[PDB]
Amino acid sequence: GNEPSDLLEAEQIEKLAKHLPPRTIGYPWNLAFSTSKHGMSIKTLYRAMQDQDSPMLLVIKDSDGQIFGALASEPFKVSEGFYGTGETFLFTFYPEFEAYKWTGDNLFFIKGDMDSLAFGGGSGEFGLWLDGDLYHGRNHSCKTFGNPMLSMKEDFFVQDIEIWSFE
Repeated sequence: GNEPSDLLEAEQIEKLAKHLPPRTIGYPWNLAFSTSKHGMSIKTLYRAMQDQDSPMLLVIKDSDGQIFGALASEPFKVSEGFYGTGETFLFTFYPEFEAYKWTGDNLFFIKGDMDSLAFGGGSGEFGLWLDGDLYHGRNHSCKTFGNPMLSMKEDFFVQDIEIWSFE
């Protein structure tokens, strides 16, 4: 619903808001899914994405308290191959806020299966990856977004996730 974040501070919201797609102008943030409210199975996440028509802002707070994530061009789904468009981007607040937009290098934006959700593929590590219990994650530099590692180390553990929609 239209409700506060439990993860993001006011100034963090404002930095994210400045990067949201023009198509979201005029829409309030809606909490579409949170691990706190809804649980940690990826199947629950995919269920929450059914029947939605909005880009989705995935916000991860890791066990070190760091915040990073992705703006996905469409609702998360299970896919045979990659999906999404160059509206998709990665972001981090560590060591300071920065959004990593599509670089034009490749089209491997988002990939979903029952065991994982990932961003920025094509060769080597994904830019951002989460397991099917929304608990173990990985992140790495990738060509799709031209990001460095988002968090402190390659592996992270999720403390909380929120997904925000805008329709």
